[PDB]
Amino acid sequence: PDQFRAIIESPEGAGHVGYQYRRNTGSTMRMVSDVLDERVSLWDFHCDPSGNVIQPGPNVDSRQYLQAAIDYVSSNGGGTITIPAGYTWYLGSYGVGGIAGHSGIIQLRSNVNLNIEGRIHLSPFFDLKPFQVFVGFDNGDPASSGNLENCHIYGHGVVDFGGYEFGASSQLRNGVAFGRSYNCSVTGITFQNGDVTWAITLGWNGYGSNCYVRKCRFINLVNSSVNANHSTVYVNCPYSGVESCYFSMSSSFARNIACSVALHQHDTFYRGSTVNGYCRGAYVVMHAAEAAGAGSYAYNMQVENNIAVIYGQFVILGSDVTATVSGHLNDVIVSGNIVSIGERAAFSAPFGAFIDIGPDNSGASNVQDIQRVLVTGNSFYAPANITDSAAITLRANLNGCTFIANNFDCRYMVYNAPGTTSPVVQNLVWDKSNVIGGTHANQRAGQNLFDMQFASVVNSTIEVQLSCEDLSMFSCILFPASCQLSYSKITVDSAWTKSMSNTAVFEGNQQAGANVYVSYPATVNLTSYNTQGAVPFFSTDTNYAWVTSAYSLSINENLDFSPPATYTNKANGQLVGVGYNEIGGVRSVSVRLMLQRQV
Amino acid sequence: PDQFRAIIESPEGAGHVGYQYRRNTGSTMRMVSDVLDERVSLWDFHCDPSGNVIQPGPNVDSRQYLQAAIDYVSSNGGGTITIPAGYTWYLGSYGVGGIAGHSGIIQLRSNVNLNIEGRIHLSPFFDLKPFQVFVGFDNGDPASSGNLENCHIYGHGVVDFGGYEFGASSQLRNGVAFGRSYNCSVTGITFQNGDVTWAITLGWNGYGSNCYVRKCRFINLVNSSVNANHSTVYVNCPYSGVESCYFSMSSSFARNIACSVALHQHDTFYRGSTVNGYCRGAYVVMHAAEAAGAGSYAYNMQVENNIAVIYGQFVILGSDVTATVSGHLNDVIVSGNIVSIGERAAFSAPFGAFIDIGPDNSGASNVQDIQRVLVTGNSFYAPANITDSAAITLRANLNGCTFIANNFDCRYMVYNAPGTTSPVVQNLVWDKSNVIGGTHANQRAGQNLFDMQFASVVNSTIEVQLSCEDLSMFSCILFPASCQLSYSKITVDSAWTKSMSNTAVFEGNQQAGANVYVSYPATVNLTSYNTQGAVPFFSTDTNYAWVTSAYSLSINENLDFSPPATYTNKANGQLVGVGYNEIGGVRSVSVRLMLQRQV
Amino acid sequence: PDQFRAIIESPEGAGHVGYQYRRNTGSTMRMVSDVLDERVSLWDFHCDPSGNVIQPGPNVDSRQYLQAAIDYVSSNGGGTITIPAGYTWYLGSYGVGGIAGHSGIIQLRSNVNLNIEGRIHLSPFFDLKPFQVFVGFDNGDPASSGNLENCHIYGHGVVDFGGYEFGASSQLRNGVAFGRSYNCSVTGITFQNGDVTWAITLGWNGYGSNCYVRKCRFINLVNSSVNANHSTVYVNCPYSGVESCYFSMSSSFARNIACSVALHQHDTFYRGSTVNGYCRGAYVVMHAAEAAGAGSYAYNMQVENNIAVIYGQFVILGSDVTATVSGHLNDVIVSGNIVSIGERAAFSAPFGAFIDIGPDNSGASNVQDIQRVLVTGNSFYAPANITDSAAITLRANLNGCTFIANNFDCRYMVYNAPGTTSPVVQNLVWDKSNVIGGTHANQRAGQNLFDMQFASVVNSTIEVQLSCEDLSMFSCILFPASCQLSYSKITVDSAWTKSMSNTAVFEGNQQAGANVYVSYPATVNLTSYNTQGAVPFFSTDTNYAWVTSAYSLSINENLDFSPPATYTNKANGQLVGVGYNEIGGVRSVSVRLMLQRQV
Ligand SMILES: CC(=O)N[C@@H]1[C@@H](O[C@H]2O[C@H](CO)[C@H](O[C@H]3O[C@H](CO[C@@H]4O[C@@H](C)[C@H](O)[C@@H](O)[C@H]4O)[C@@H](O)[C@H](O)[C@H]3O)[C@H](O[C@@H]3O[C@H](CO)[C@@H](O)[C@H](O)[C@H]3NC(C)=O)[C@H]2O)[C@H](O)[C@@H](CO)O[C@@H]1O
Ligand SMILES: CC(=O)N[C@@H]1[C@@H](O[C@H]2O[C@H](CO)[C@H](O[C@H]3O[C@H](CO[C@@H]4O[C@@H](C)[C@H](O)[C@@H](O)[C@H]4O)[C@@H](O)[C@H](O)[C@H]3O)[C@H](O[C@@H]3O[C@H](CO)[C@@H](O)[C@H](O)[C@H]3NC(C)=O)[C@H]2O)[C@H](O)[C@@H](CO)O[C@@H]1O
Ligand SMILES: CC(=O)N[C@@H]1[C@@H](O[C@H]2O[C@H](CO)[C@H](O[C@H]3O[C@H](CO[C@@H]4O[C@@H](C)[C@H](O)[C@@H](O)[C@H]4O)[C@@H](O)[C@H](O)[C@H]3O)[C@H](O[C@@H]3O[C@H](CO)[C@@H](O)[C@H](O)[C@H]3NC(C)=O)[C@H]2O)[C@H](O)[C@@H](CO)O[C@@H]1O
Ligand code: NA
Ligand code: NA
Ligand code: NA
Ligand code: NA
Ligand code: NA
Ligand code: NA
Ligand code: NA
Ligand code: NA
Ligand code: NA
Repeated sequence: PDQFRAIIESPEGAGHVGYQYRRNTGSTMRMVSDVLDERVSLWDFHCDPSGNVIQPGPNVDSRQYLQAAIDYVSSNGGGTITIPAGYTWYLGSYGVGGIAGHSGIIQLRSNVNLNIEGRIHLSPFFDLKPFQVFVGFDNGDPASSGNLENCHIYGHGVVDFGGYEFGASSQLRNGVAFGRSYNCSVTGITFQNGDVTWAITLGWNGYGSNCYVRKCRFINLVNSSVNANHSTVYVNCPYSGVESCYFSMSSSFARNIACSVALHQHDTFYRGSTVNGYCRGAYVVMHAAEAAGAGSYAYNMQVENNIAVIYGQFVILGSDVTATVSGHLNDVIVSGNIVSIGERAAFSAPFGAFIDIGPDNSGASNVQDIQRVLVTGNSFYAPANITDSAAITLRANLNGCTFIANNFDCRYMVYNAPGTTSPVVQNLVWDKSNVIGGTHANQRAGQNLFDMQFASVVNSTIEVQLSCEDLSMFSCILFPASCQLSYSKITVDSAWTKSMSNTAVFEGNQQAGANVYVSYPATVNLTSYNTQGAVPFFSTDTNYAWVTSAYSLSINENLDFSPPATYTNKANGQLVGVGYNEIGGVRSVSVRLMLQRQV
Repeated sequence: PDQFRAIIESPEGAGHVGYQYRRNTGSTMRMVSDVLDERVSLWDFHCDPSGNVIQPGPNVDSRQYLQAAIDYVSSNGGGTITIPAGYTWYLGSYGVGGIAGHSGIIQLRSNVNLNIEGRIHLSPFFDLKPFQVFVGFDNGDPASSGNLENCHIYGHGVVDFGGYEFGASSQLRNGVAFGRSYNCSVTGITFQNGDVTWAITLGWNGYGSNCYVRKCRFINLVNSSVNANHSTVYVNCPYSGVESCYFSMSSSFARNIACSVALHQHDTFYRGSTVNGYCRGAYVVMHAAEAAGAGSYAYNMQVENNIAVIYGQFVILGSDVTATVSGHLNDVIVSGNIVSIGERAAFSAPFGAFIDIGPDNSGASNVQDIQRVLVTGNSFYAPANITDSAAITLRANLNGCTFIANNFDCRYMVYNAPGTTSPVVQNLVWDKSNVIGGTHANQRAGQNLFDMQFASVVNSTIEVQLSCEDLSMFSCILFPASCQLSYSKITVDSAWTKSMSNTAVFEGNQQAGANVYVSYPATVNLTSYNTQGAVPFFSTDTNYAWVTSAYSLSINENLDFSPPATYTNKANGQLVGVGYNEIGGVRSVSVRLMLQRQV
Repeated sequence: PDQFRAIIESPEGAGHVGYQYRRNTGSTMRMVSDVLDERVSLWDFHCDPSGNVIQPGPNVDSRQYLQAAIDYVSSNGGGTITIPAGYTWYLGSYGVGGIAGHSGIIQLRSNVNLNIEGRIHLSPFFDLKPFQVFVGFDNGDPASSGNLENCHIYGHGVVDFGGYEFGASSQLRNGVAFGRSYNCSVTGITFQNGDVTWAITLGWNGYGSNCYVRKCRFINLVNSSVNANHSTVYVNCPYSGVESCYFSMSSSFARNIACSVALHQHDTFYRGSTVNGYCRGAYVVMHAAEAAGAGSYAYNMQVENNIAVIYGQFVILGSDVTATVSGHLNDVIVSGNIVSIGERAAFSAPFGAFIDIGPDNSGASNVQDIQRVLVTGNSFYAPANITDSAAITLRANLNGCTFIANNFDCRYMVYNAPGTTSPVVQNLVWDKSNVIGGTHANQRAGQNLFDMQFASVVNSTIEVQLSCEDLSMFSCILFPASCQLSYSKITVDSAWTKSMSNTAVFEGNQQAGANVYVSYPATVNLTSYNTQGAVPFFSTDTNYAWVTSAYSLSINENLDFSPPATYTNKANGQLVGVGYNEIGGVRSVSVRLMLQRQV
């Protein structure tokens, strides 16, 4: 009797109230508390020392309560803790132990999922300070850290970084660091209102597997001139990636420092996402410094079906070395992306590009080992005023990259700044199916469409096809004398080129090379002998010693004679062909020819 | 004592039964009611005025109860209401207030999600009437409406529209109208058994952001001749889209009126979906009338990796104007789609096409501003009998569209009906890597494969490559005299063309234009002079004044002489070349030549 | 009083404790048990005959309890049963009734979902025995089976097959067989640690619709030499597919027997997945034996945007016949995939290929009807030592396949073993935009890059373009005399071919065919007449009767004369052209020419 009322009102009371599911006589005879025990929320730990629930709010630090919840569920082999809807849960202090070395707030634990339906907000304790909100490392030294496995963060909720600026450029800030992370994911969450280094990082220097970010939103996560660098997701473990996410920034500083994604280990991907307001789209890089967990090669790298408005470069490739490890990047695919450089002044942000072959972080351009890249079926656009826009900026050594069936509408097709680096280039393949747009027609005074500012080019193919005129350009393709060129194929289709003074330019006469295969239009003056009948025409200039055949691209306005349709050369570098004089006389004509060498 | 039993049996009783999670002494001391209060379902509001639960069913109108649930959860800052499995919840009356102007049933509210696990069915009250089942507007005038934010509808449940036909063509019917919608989504739901205008609409005239439809099914949603028009999803806000959905119709009327998706604002996408039984795949359109919320430009438009069997056109492009706004469409990508026209009689449904450049809703063809479109890596097929099948129907002004590396197997490649509209065409690029299939070989009597029925063509490229013979076709490409052609490149590869009478046809001799670059095969009769030795051959006809070079595509069956391998022209329009007479005599030959102009 | 305490402690007690949601006076007056009844878990059925809960574990067989749960929820129109986190639930006996014919453990039922958050593990009762863990058939004969509808398995949980090997090769093992399955799915689950035939199968011989596998992981599911054959997912119903899954194997035996996916009915897809350690990627096949439910045609088949490291073939196409049904495969797309053959010895696994046109299961190569396939925008790589690597192994009759804008870097481009099958080939299209990599340069002694070991080839296109030299290869393309060739286009671009002895080889002189269109480089010796002036040069050999024109690909080192730029032929099979002797004399030269026929 008295026993009973007291029991019922006690914390043990629910364990004395019987329950059987749907009154089914074959079901377990349970107590109410057993069924309530099948789920868990923050409210089950958000209490004072006497067990009284505490309401969250700006003046309550929820950190210790959420940790206690995580720790406890961990102790039972895992489960999912709900962070309730209709409330904002503030975090107001650093965590302790292994995550202190990472400016950690909350420590994640294996098999313990968080279903965030409400909002998590940082309190002003964190203003001008570093922080990493959720950390999966269990040791201040990641090398001595245990793993995080089977940890999923998901829901319709929000992580809000409080708007606080960085205090010093050297500080780091993160949303979720999974650590040495295996089968972990973030799904559905909005990260917003911050000045951070990363929102999410996956893995640690190759350690980890099967980590993903899906259907998340990242909004306004750079806000200050102090922020040194930002990559919204960093993928540092294999068999991991980003899909169907939304990234947006409005800060000016984001246009110069912020990237959406870094893919830094093999078998990783970035797909189906939309980006606006960022400097960069994705890094695809093998850092030798990060090669411990999964080898020294980044391969099976996929960037596909994204939409981007960026201010700098869409995809940036790299590889580098340490004293004892060499990083390699190969087997990459970039496909189906629709990208534009946003409205901006020329040179007002980092040099606009669809692909950038960038130097290492110390600026070295002679360490890279990048090859077997396929860039196909993408579109790129930059507004006509943006002088600093290229399909590819090729600024460090390149061991191969293949372009097929893209549509590039920008200032340059291939570019590298003269004076600067002199890359060694092998296996650069630009197929004829790359369509060159006309937005920048008439803007190219002084400029070469393909500006080949390299140390050397080998085993390469550039097949130039225009789709409209641009008589402002100096040349379609130019090689400076300092660039060696061998075992290559270089062609300029004649369409829309009849009025161009220069089409292809070889400043060191490199097209004469034994295994250079070239064709391009040129104007040539010829003079014939006076013989009636079949009669030779010869070029007045003697700079065609390399030419294997030429043919006419001009009509013949004459009745009494015709120049040759086709020409060979002579040892003195003249062209020669056999035309026809109906009546005799020395002829003199100026004709547009297709010059060919070994093609 | 008496107090206590009564309390326990009262509605407050659960608030007197103590609970502490898993008997953990560090957990909150709560009451059973607190834990039950962490979730909510329709059953918590589906009661009579005395609080007694009401069972749902065909004779119960669940609308007021579901609204009360929504309203209440809204009052606490949101949450997710479950619509329970194992029941069908019928709706049987219109809602009241702001949604009445939209024939609204239920009003959605911000942060209030619906987890539909059971079924929602419309009662016959709605037969022959308009309706919009869930509405996110809060005002009858959308312009005066507040926003809907953070509203997600998801689950394994079903919205069933009762099979009822439309009462009048002018009526509108919708499943979910999110309104001025920000971070809202539908995931997992089946919409079925109706005659509706749309299943889901996202945004309002550019207002909204981050709205998505994912893994939903839309089955049999047009059923009558009354239905004026149908678009299963309409995307009217930016940074939004449709992915991994399934659309199917079985009605004949669907084959003539129904589209799966309309993408009508920037940064929107349609991906990874399967469509069957529809007239159309997707509209990609900027209506000037819809430009208020997000500007007058639709850009970053993506249709990718879909599978479709349709009866009309797969992708339809458009832009139009109002008295004060002009709509523009640019930066579109259409890629990876596999599409076919379903089995049907020729002309039995709207003209079959992979891409359609359509006029505005009033039929105007001189208002459009469509450019920077990339169509790449798609397949298209129509059965051999379907005369009305084209890769592109180009029926209104076009400012650019690029085709690369597609496989088109239908009746026409480029088409527009003669007599009808006369589009102004710029920057139409058909790369040589488009593979033209052979299904319609032998069906093309009287027909031009590329039928260029335009006012004019400029800055365009058509590179024709056959992969099999079709000697039934009148020509590979024809330009009527009314079509101007300038600054263009038009080529017909010779393969499978040796027996064609006409390859390329320029009915106004437009290929003579100063900046027209063309090549195609032709048969030419020549006659030589009688001279032994090097000897000229000249064409008998004088219609080659435009030709810059030609070369032989025929073997020489003669021993005693050979015609020229290559030819130029003469001012009188003859071709001329130098052959060789081993023995003298006037020769007369008929030879297949590749005619070239400026290429 | 005494009544009351006893009631409260009874299993009916929760039904006597009142509850009203959030104390809202407008909410339903319910009892605690009603709210608890909104959810259900295994714990509600995992009890002994007296209703006492039983803890799971290795010595407890949970099968009967889970079945009872399923059966009961089925009886109420469905719902979702949770399999709780933090526990491993072992299965230790076969089920009974309709699923016994399928070695069934658990029987799935319509509208009854499983949310697996914990782990399901097979007990050693199943060692060396067949089993199918979840079965949706309700009859031992699938033909007499009812349907399974609206059944979803999802969660962060795990199905673990216990590591047990197969007992005999003839046994079958499966994870989830949905049966005649309509709107069923598996999402999020890890399947691991087994030796099984399939992890998941969808549909039955065409019966079923809208079945999907998404975000699942399949890890180490083949482990023994006994395992006859493995396909991780088998898709045997239309409008179904696999997306965003992860497949990995470590067994040697997997490298020879295991495929990730079989797509075997129309409108099916495989996308966005990562594969490692498998022999094969996907089968795309129409078995006549499986044509009952959805017709005899597999069409709208999509393999897109996958990443794979395999040891055999990536995509395998097929179709076959029975006494009364003929299977057809058409309208396929393979796009955006990045694939490599993993490190292995030559010939150590089945012949490496990106695409394989395979014979039927009995080895027949003359039954297939495969056409309208598009292979575009993929990358493929095999290490240089793997002799048995091809872009396409074409081993059975082919009615069409189109390749555009791929990047293939392996030993062969087109291959079939000589001696073996002699396929009939139609409509094989290899566009010039396929980039041929250089990894295998110098490895090709004795080998033809395109080895055309067929009965016949018709309506085909091979446009060979090299991007680097490989002087080790015997030829770029070879046709044996036994292969007929007609109505085809075969071209070898000259770049990187100047030093090749053979470019294209027609061992039966098939290039002479009336409708064969060919061009390739050759070296030709010529001798002139002694005449000063315009002078003929003629070839010394007489094997050019088929040549329509040739032109020089060599420079002219002479001052006193030049050979012809262009050549025709003569009836005796000599080439002839008109050059120029500045001074007279018989000349003799050896020149590299582009030989052309009808192009
Ligand atoms: C913002 C960004 O990612 N930018 C990349 C650039 O990345 C390099 O520079 C960034 C600058 O923020 C990182 O370097 C900073 O952080 C590392 C790591 O922090 C330490 O280790 C982590 C595990 C721990 O939690 C922290 O408390 C720190 O102790 C510092 O070592 C370094 O001094 C500092 O400048 C980035 O480092 C990588 O970060 C990822 C994600 O957290 C880790 O998984 C890696 O271990 C770590 N790498 C290294 C080498 O330490 C630098 O790699 C790229 O180099 C460039 C090419 O893609 O693109 C962007 O600019
Ligand atoms: C079915 C379809 O979408 N077809 C498109 C076509 O769309 C135009 O025609 C359809 C015909 O159904 C729509 O026009 C009808 O509906 C509008 C909107 O209804 C009113 O406003 C909404 C907000 C409110 O809830 C309703 O109660 C109404 O008050 C009517 O104004 C119009 O008279 C009527 O014919 C479609 O209108 C658009 O609908 C979307 C989705 O609901 C709204 O977000 C837009 O505001 C509204 N646009 C306009 C201009 O009002 C018409 O745009 C396309 O034009 C064509 C090209 O893609 O393809 C299909 O045929
Ligand atoms: C592993 C794999 O799928 N390999 C494919 C290959 O498939 C053929 O061979 C496999 C070998 O395992 C299957 O054949 C075996 O299984 C069938 C089906 O089992 C019976 O029916 C099912 C419904 C029931 O549950 C079981 O108890 C059995 O009664 C046996 O009939 C056959 O004797 C046995 O060798 C595969 O059969 C298909 O399996 C799918 C998935 O379960 C079913 O939906 C189909 O009905 C069944 N097909 C047939 C014809 O019975 C065989 O098709 C492919 O042929 C090949 C080309 O893609 O690739 C792989 O090698
Ligand atoms: Na640190
Ligand atoms: Na490549
Ligand atoms: Na140099
Ligand atoms: Na209205
Ligand atoms: Na374009
Ligand atoms: Na005109
Ligand atoms: Na069986
Ligand atoms: Na094809
Ligand atoms: Na033969």
